[PDB]
Parts: sequence; structure tokens; C-alpha cells
Amino acid sequence: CPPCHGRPTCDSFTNCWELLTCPPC
Repeated sequence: CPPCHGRPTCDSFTNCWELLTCPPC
């Protein structure tokens, strides 16, 4: 599960620094 738009796509703050695990696409 890569970035949903080629950019750090985060639909929250906590998941935005947890983009290493699985970006919310």
C-alpha cells in the first residue's frame, strides 16, 4: 500500500507520521 497520490497521503495526524506502515489509500 504505497502513497495514494505519489505524495504522503494521510487522512489524519497520527497516520501521517505512521505513513511508514501503510499509507491510507
